[PDB]
Amino acid sequence: PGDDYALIHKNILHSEDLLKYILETSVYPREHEQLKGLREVTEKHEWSWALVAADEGLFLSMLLKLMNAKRTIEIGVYTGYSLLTTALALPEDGKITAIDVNKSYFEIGLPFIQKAGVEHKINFIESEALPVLDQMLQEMKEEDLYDFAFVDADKPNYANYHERLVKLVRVGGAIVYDNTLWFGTVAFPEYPGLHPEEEECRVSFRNLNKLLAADPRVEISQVSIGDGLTICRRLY
Amino acid sequence: DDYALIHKNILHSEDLLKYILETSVYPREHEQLKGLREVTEKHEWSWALVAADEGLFLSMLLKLMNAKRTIEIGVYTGYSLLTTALALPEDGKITAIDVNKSYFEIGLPFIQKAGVEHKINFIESEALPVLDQMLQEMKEEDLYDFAFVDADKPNYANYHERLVKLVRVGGAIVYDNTLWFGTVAFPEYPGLHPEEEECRVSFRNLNKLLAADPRVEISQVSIGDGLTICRRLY
Ligand SMILES: Nc1ncnc2c1ncn2[C@@H]1O[C@H](CSCC[C@H](N)C(=O)O)[C@@H](O)[C@H]1O
Ligand SMILES: Nc1ncnc2c1ncn2[C@@H]1O[C@H](CSCC[C@H](N)C(=O)O)[C@@H](O)[C@H]1O
Ligand SMILES: O=Cc1ccc(O)c(O)c1
Ligand SMILES: [Mg+2]
Ligand SMILES: [Mg+2]
Repeated sequence: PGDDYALIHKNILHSEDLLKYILETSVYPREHEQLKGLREVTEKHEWSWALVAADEGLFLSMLLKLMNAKRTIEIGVYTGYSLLTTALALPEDGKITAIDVNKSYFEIGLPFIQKAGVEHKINFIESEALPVLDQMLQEMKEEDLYDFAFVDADKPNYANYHERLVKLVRVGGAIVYDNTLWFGTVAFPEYPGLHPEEEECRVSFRNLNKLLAADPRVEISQVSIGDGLTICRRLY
Repeated sequence: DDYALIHKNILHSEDLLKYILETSVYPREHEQLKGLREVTEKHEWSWALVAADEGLFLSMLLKLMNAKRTIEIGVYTGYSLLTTALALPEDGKITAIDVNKSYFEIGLPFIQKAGVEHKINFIESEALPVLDQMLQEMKEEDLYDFAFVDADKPNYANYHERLVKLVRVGGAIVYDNTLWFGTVAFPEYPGLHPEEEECRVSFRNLNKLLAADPRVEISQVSIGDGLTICRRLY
């Protein structure tokens, strides 16, 4: 027991005009027609602010092709914007493992994924990600390690996902954690006016960011795009 | 000191940027990069220095694409160049171009102490004639994997025409300062230095050009002063 959240309308850029400039100039003209349709129906959804930023989407797509990723895993699908972004970026024989507790969210965006003709690349698993990742390491052979991992699910579990993913991602592969700036609230020891769960995610991200910055197993780079993201490259 | 944008940033608070640098940048910054950054921040043109969080991002992009052969346009004291040389493998080679060697020799002691001076071939010249003669001598086997453009902003579109033939297919061209301190979001911006206003107009034109260029895919990233990654399609 015991719209409720304060971090929906706050962004990390100085100006609403600047963010709208990037979207109107650099994103929307380059957005796939099915990504546009998926984003538009998601914007009407009850959890629409969890939708990944559209400029962050194009950045993830650029990362995937520049590193020639072929096998990826996504944790946190929602309506599937970043998933469809990933699928459109990979080669036609690319494969994605998509994990989410709620497949009903996934089926909101699946028609757009189907019309985009990339559903065949996606293996959706309806479950909590942690048992799926633990079952993977039992069956994970080094020849089939993932090239790329996008983490965008339950925020407080990121550090737990990290311990599994640096063994499920190949050496030199990338793990991308979304929301590592958490609307800017991570820059302060305390932040008043937060919903209890928004406060836990703030504390969890402040701990995760120090963890990733000290983890010798990876090289990192925190990027102030969207709600922030941290790119991790496995060293060993 | 007569420029109106030196104290502007694109993030909403100085505290957020400071948090990123102290949490996720400085503990990962090479000792010679910190030394080069600290002596550059007292130079008279210190606001041209690339942001440290952006440098760590360029290094991540180089390693993820396994770049071997890159070119840098706009060296200054060599923070991005040293960042690039430290990211490339031992046999990596960089072509670094800058009209001013006086700036490069400030960072050269740090580059040598890092042990990566052998990767760098510095050319003191205007970049445009260097690129044009490269088009005359280049063989397809010698194409660059990665290009970082950070020099005179009004010439970015001219550099683009050369670079989409000098970087390999699937290679990356990254343009710095494409958000230009937030000024590009506005058709008119008051009180800018004449050179600052020239770059706002030039960047507003460059951003629409790149976004409509079928030769490349793009991603404009709101890091530092904004950068645009370009991936060559053909
Ligand atoms: N423990 C868990 N395991 C797997 N998924 C979870 C989870 N807890 C929450 N999630 C899911 O993570 C998602 C976060 S929203 C993710 C946004 C999406 N990647 C996009 O591109 O827009 C939600 O759909 C939620 O259902
Ligand atoms: N036409 C031109 N051709 C080549 N270099 C030029 C140029 N016009 C200006 N430059 C150089 O481009 C540099 C831009 S400052 C670049 C910053 C640097 N990349 C860093 O990491 O900090 C200046 O040093 C300037 O000397
Ligand atoms: O659940 C709230 C939420 C808000 C923003 C996000 O980016 C996200 O992944 C989740
Ligand atoms: Mg997210
Ligand atoms: Mg610059």
